[PDB]
Amino acid sequence: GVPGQVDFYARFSPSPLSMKQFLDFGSCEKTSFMFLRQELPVRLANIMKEISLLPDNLLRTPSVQLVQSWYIQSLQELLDFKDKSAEDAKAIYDFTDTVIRIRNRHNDVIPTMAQGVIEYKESFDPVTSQNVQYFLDRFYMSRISIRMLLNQHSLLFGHIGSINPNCNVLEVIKDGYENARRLCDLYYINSPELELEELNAKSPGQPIQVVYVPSHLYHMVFELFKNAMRATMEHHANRGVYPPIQVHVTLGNEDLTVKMSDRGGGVPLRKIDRLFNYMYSTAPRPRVETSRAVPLAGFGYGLPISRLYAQYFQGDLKLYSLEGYGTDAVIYIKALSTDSIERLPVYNKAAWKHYNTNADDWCVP
Amino acid sequence: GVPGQVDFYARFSPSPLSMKQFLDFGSCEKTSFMFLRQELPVRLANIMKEISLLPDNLLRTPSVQLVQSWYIQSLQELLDFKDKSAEDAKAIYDFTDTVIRIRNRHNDVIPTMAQGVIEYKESFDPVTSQNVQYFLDRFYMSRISIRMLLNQHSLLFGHIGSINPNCNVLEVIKDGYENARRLCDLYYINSPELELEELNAKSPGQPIQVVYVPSHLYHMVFELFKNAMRATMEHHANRGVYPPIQVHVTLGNEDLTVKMSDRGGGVPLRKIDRLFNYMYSTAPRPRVETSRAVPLAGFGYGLPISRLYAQYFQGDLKLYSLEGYGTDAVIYIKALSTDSIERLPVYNKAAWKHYNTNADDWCVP
Ligand SMILES: [K+]
Ligand SMILES: [K+]
Repeated sequence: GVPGQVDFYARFSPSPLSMKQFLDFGSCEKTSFMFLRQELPVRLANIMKEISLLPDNLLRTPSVQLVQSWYIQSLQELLDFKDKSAEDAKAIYDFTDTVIRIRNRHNDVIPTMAQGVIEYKESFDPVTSQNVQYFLDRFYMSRISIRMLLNQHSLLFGHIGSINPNCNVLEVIKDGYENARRLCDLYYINSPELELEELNAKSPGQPIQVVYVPSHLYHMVFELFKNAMRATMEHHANRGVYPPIQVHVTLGNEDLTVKMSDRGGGVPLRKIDRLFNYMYSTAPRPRVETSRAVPLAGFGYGLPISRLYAQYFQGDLKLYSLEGYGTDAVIYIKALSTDSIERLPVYNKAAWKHYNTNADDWCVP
Repeated sequence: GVPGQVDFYARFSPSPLSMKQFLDFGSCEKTSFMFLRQELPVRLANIMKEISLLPDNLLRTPSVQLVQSWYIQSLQELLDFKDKSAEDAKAIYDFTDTVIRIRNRHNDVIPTMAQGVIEYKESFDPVTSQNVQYFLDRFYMSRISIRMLLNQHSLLFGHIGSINPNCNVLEVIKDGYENARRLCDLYYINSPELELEELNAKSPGQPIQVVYVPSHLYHMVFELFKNAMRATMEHHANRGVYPPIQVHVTLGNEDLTVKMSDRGGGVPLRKIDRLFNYMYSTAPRPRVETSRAVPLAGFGYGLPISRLYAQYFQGDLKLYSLEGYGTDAVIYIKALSTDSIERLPVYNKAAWKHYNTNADDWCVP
């Protein structure tokens, strides 16, 4: 029934698009329909197979069950169009209406899945916890890709969709800074200043722009600023003098890089990857019923999701920290829209084996 | 015959020692004998199995054949002692003489193996080239461990051996700098200055010392200085004004970190790992018959081997670069001798499968 549909579409591989293709298209509703009536079921079905491989106590949570029920409903609604005619205009219109409805239904997928993990952790493992980390990177990257497709179609047929062909990088950074700073001031009653430096090596003294999704770049920098500010305010709390956060932006031949440096006291190498681990960073949401300021770290996986945003278009986000001193966080983005290609998970025997496999070739410490 | 001996000892796992154990021992010749007459054959045999799995055209090179013949001879010499009595003093003395002879025989193992790779590359693949990278990290880490054991026994029975319980970090750094600078001046007729900063967070204003092998730390910093200087001199060659190399040393609760920052123009993320790839960085040795200065990059795998030295005692060495601007290289060393444990490769079914195995669970870009 539903298993059959899921199995049919999960056999296919998702088809990644480049940023250039997203843009080239946006700057024909029927062409989009033709692509999406296959691609959306494919992307939904591939990730739904891995939802089914979760630890039973996680899968059974009401939050995960709800997310799964959304996916099942959206899959079914999309599959109503497989036999319809590209040339029948109502079919087109209802596809567009169905894209909008799904987009709304799935609006809160990220925090709902995160609440699922809280419910799991709250009520109940180190073995299957590797399975949880593997799944959530893939589930959230999948969701980022699905949301991209839904946003493009909805914006175009309901700036090129959500893509800005001339994204002003330093402007987005300063927006990130100001909104993070506001939260810092609310929690710590003080905040570090920003020192911002740029180098357009590609062509010196010219504005730094790239083809990008500004909200993706904003999410990354806003989350890193929160992380930098927290460490700085907690580290220097005794002194009452707070070193600024230093941001250096470089546009190279191939890489746009954003380095964010703080003097927040750092983290030893053994622990620093914890910032990207879902289970370690799984914390209950603050209660609504308080006027007490919201902390700069906690619920909602800002950092692991920031890194997924960077990697989604073949970029990356790396942290390195000097324990006792401070931390540098580096966002790497492809300078060229032709190098910016969707990074998409696929369900197959290799994915399955990852849930179902585990002496090493190095000695144990 | 020889296969039998190798197979017997390769069944065992090497036994990693902590820096504390190396030191605790050094600060009884018979105890060392008891340990080493088993451990050295074990370490030799485990790596000899992987030499046999090399691509045939690499294994067949005269350099690899020579290295392999050294290992076979040393294994045989060590195995002459298995039945001898810990209490018979000649047995002890000849073991010590045999340790010294092997140490000398194996003095040039690193460049001889590297010449093997030149011969292979010179005379003849992308598939087996992953096998080459896997092998050489393991072979060279193995060799680092074998040399450590031989040095300790030879120094003690022929500073605690080669270990300095109070290694003066900034002193070693400045030695590294001055020797790199000398080579820079010879090649580029100019060199960047050093700006050195330290923070003993653990106890402020006190000298930074750790229990360490100073020659290991020297190798790492000297190689990184060469790398930083090359990039700086090539990048700013038109300007004729050379930004200094900035070194920040931090001692934290757990990590000693050495950050080395240059303004050498950086490398895009796609390419930066090439600096650790044996096949990419395999270049013919300069000829002896010239007075022309030796380049700061080239033969002998300074960088991948520096990283092995860091990882050998549970540290690490990482590079991150901002393309168009410059690069930070970070050495991480365990501050505590009890956390400093040998990282040793072991031959078993998992190692073998690595030579003999290769759809992905992510989409192809
Ligand atoms: K599939
Ligand atoms: K073994």
